[PDB]
Amino acid sequence: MFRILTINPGSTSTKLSIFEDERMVKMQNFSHSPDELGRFQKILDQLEFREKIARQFVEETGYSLSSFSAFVSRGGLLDPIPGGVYLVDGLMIKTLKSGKNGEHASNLGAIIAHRFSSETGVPAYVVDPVVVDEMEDVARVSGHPNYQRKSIFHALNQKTVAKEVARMMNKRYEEMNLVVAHMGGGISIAAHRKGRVIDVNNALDGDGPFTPERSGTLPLTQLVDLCFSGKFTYEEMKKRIVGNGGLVAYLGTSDAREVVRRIKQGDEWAKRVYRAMAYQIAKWIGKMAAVLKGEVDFIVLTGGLAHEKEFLVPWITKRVSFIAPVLVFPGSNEEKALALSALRVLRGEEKPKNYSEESRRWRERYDSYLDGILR
Amino acid sequence: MFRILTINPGSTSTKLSIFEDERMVKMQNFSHSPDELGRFQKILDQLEFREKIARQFVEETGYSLSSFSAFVSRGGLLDPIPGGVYLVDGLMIKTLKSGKNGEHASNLGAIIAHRFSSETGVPAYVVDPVVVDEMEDVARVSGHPNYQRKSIFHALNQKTVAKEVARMMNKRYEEMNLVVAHMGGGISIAAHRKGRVIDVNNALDGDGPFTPERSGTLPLTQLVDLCFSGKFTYEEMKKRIVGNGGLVAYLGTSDAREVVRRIKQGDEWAKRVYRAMAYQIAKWIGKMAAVLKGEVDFIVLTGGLAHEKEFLVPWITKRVSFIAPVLVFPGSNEEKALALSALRVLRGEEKPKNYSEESRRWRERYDSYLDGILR
Ligand SMILES: Nc1ncnc2c1ncn2[C@@H]1O[C@H](COP(=O)(O)OP(=O)(O)CP(=O)(O)O)[C@@H](O)[C@H]1O
Ligand SMILES: Nc1ncnc2c1ncn2[C@@H]1O[C@H](COP(=O)(O)OP(=O)(O)CP(=O)(O)O)[C@@H](O)[C@H]1O
Ligand code: NA
Ligand code: NA
Repeated sequence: MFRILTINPGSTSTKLSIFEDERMVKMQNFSHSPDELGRFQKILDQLEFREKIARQFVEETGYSLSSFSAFVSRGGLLDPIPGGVYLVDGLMIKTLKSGKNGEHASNLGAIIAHRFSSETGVPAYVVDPVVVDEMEDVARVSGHPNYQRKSIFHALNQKTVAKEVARMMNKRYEEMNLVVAHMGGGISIAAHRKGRVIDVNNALDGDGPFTPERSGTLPLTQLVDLCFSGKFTYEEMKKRIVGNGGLVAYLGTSDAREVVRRIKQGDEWAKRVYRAMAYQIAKWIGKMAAVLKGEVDFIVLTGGLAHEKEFLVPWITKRVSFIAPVLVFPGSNEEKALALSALRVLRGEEKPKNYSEESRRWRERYDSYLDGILR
Repeated sequence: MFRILTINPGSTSTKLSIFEDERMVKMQNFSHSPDELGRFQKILDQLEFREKIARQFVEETGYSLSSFSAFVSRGGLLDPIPGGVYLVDGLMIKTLKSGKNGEHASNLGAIIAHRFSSETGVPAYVVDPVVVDEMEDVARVSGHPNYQRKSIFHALNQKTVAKEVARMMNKRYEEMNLVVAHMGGGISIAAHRKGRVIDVNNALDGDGPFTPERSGTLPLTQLVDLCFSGKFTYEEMKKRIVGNGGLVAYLGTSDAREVVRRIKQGDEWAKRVYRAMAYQIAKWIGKMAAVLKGEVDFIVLTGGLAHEKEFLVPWITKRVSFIAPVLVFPGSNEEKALALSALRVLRGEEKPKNYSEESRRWRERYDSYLDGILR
């Protein structure tokens, strides 16, 4: 019986849970109000504030941090790496604290687990960071030398549902081909070729179909124009990619249930914009089908939007069932996903990756690719 | 027997030809050197220069402009309109001369035909302008209210090959479903649903797969960043979408035959970038397949790149034949295409559209769509 602690720091919340083997024994979401949050200049300044909530969470359990077998955290903005469960080390910490790859609340998670680790000797891990990158070189070329397509998406949910589909039919994730569509506030559509995400859109940076809250890919010219059109507000213009865009920008809401209600009342602009979102998701799924050369076992719809079975799901299904049957796996459980990955490691069913080495192996391969600087 | 004159003004050249029914009797390309061309401030200033070449072309024929039955020109940057053959009228001229929709050498063609028309009484037409737009509303939504997907591509070649495929099997263009891929210096991939191009990428404005000379769609964030990174050269940064991008930017050449030669010599970066271009064309064809809900009769590869049957064509075919069989229709004949469209009209096999009315009908429909300004 292994007792595990999962750490999941988000932009506006902090989720923690305790697992005893595969059974969850405690979980609590600690939301943070804009007020309470704006009290910090840089994101790193929240470090002690959030650690305090975690120590407190275990504290009022009667258990001590040394009674745990592992501490597991959501990855963060680490350098590109293959999927898997990594041991938190010195290089990871240095990178996270220096925000060399950007600052994000999720970076605090690994740091927090590491300290819990230095005080108890218990192992700390991070699994499937948002920077998981397992794509093929051909997918990196963008059309212009000083631009690269990068793999930045909800890799944890992707990998997790893919393995769930396999396990459901007692097959191996490694022997299938899938098109998995994670449709939440962010939308990533990935091509899984034999356990490897060979191509996917850069969801986190706003590339792809538009979402309930993001605008997704936008017209090039019209952009470079409205770019320096005086309307320049590096911030304002920058929030139209991850904050103020998509359904919320057209209908004034990012709640699908609200939008479906309107469609049932005869709202035509609402239905036209919602239908356009499904239309885009379908197109991208088509892109990924072409990536797999048509060899697709299943198309999987997952994420919050997969719950909407009256319009969205049926619309997508009609357009893409010619590629492969459609399977719906609604939602996503980050806590359970992280704890199980740590259990597999503790049970010796999976080998822990070493971020340090693993990062070098990746950069070495990427650097050989990047050697296109030869004129 | 109808004698027709075709006018085709390009960025750096001017092509004219004379058809007597379906037989071509004279054609000549008048290239214009950067020197000879830079002699004009605005594009409109070339008007008299190019008209002089056309009058001269007919001049040394022994024929007079009044012996013709029609004058046909390549469309230009007119307001959005459905496909077809239009009669050149006052509204078209006003729009072209004022460059309200942008300046382009192709705008001079209609103007030149109109004058030839005012002097002889003979009818002047423009067919399938680059601004043909027959897409469905759902395809217009971009993800953000002040951005629209527009249909701007090589509509003449598109429409022409589509009808050729049909005629080849004695069927009607109006009763088929096709995915036509025009792969030249510009790459447009369009979904033809029963004679109507319901969706296609904005090729002319750099949206889509990268081409031998254009970069195509680029990463959003990385763009908005490099946008105002001091490197700002509204011009320089603007030519990385239609002039300096794509294969030419990576390999230093936009000649596919040159690139194929390198691949045969073992060049690996060359092969990797070329293969990435095919890879992208395939993905977009996948997008259009999803637009047609999988109901695709044929996938058609046309344009210059369709000539390359050693690598490009076979690579695309492998990835997309699961959608529908692939047909290769290399090149494109603009002269023959324009003259035939005028012959059909002169023979009464096709009705001439009226740009004036046709433009209103289009804007009325678009304006109802654009009424999403209701909060
Ligand atoms: N039962 C339900 N019916 C219809 N829509 C639902 C739903 N439950 C959730 N949604 C919708 O699905 C969307 C996504 O929820 P999800 O939990 O995946 O998003 P997220 O807020 O966590 C952001 P991201 O996906 O980028 O992490 C929501 O924005 C909501 O509009
Ligand atoms: N026989 C051949 N074999 C291989 N490639 C060829 C070819 N003939 C032409 N090409 C290539 O195909 C590409 C397109 O020629 P195409 O005539 O369609 O282009 P274009 O210069 O007219 C520009 P656009 O398509 O935007 O009008 C060229 O850029 C060239 O590299
Ligand atoms: Na978008
Ligand atoms: Na591109």
